[PDB]
Amino acid sequence: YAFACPACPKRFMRSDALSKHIKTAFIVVALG
Repeated sequence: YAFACPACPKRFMRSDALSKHIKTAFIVVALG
């Protein structure tokens, strides 16, 4: 399927290790 199989691959974590804080500067929509 395509709605849980992935979720958090080893490729996304890359664009995720700089899009949960650098995309802002706080704790509300940064981390998650």
